[PDB]
Amino acid sequence: THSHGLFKKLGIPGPTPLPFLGNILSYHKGFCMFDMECHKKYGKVWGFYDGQQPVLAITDPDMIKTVLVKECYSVFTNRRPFGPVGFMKSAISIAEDEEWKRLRSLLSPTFTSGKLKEMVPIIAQYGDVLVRNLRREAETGKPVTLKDVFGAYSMDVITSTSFGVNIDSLNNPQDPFVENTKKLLRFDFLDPFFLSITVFPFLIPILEVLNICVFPREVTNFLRKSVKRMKESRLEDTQRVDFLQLMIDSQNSKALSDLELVAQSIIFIFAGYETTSSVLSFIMYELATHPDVQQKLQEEIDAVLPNKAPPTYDTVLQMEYLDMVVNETLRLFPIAMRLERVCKKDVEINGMFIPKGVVVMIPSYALHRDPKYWTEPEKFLPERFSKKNKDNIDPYIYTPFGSGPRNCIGMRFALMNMKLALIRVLQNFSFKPCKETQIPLKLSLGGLLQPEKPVVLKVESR
Ligand code: HEM
Ligand SMILES: O=C(Nc1ccccc1CCCl)Nc1cc(C(F)(F)F)ccc1-n1ccnc1
Repeated sequence: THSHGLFKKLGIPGPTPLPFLGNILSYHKGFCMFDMECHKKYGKVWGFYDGQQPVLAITDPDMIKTVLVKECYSVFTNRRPFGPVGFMKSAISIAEDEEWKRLRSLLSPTFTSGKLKEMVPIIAQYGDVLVRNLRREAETGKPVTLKDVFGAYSMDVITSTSFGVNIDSLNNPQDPFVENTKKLLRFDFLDPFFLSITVFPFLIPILEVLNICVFPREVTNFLRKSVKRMKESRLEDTQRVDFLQLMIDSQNSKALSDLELVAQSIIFIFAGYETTSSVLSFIMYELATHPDVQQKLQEEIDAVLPNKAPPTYDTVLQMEYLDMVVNETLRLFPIAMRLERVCKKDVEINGMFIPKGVVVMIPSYALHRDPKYWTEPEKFLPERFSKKNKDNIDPYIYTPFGSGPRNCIGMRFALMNMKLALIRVLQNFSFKPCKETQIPLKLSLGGLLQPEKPVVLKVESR
């Protein structure tokens, strides 16, 4: 069709697109399976069409460095719009160019290393709440689904970190916070909705005037109201480690508005709830099928925290094997699966002409299992991230949190949150593979990096 011969004139290989659909039919295997096959059959640079949208893939470490870091403010500044956003266009994940840069500056100090340390005692409380709910799950003598136990944990962490709500979601699934926020699940970009708007981007402005938000409108307006109360409450109840409080005090001394305040608060829930629980589920699956890793990690946790001591910001950064377990799991399962930037002008990178409007993509999943940089990619070997080999890995091939000024702003919080859970659970429980566990864990064929069957493991007390 119109914009389907763009990669032909540039001499770029790629699967031949069909009219009106591009290469969306190749998504039947999923985003990750399609990327790895394209890397095999086309090399280092290829392209395809998400409907009429041309998507160029790059794997050269210097080319990835130029897109994400070097030429970021100039050319590759924003991501591809994904659907009707509504009032959430003021979200840092969705804001573009000047709005994003102002929003990121107004939100960067919220994620300081010092501000993270002040949150450790609060996140530590629900690790004990996690163990209690895990104890009854282990005494029943039946396998436990990790997504629910971790999903209850991440919900408890997000509510207590974003706001002052302290709850036990696993035992009290009726609080209005836990009810609505449980519907903030990841976007399956290969579902009937997102596939249609990817093929039909002209429908996105139509859905906006219909006030059809991509986020559940009930959750958004409820959170828009809940924040308004808590704000007024803390005002007429002046007494704080809260993402809300860290943004309210910064509102005093461009500026952050009240609706922009709510949008970022919702982002942290959406970015934190299903994302953290998935990775924690992925980590524990690998610890069960590789008990040697689970053993050396339990020993190191006891070595740094004797008598099942409470973790600390200083002690968490001390355990070297725990960081290796998390890093390797993220390599095998980078839940982003992809990094995208919109080319805002005609620019040439590393001897490649990139026309305006093309979506440049970094296939994180395809790079993490590409043999050219990893030996035995399909095997779970945490020793790749030992101190000696930690310097022999190219940071622009292994990008679980992205790179450049638009990387994951909550990287340290997410790593701290997951490790605080792993420390408190491993030093009290051991995870054994039961019968229902899928020994060859199959990944979904959709737009999410989640397991095919929910991960169920046997839990026992030490
Ligand atoms: C293991 C957990 C997590 C992983 C693997 C992860 C991964 C990512 C990735 C790959 C990106 C895109 C970066 C890129 O485009 O270069 C991103 C963006 C982002 N993440 Fe996360 N993330 C995690 C947890 C979190 C948490 C807990 C928060 C809450 C504070 C968060 C907040 C954000 C935000 C706000 C952005 C947008 C940053 C920007 O556009 O300027 N993430 N994350
Ligand atoms: O940007 C990303 N990448 C990413 C990262 C992990 C998994 C999936 C993906 C999307 C590619 Cl399937 N996720 C994301 C998106 C939004 C919203 F789209 F709503 F703006 C809001 C928040 C986040 N988030 C989640 C975790 N960390 C940031």
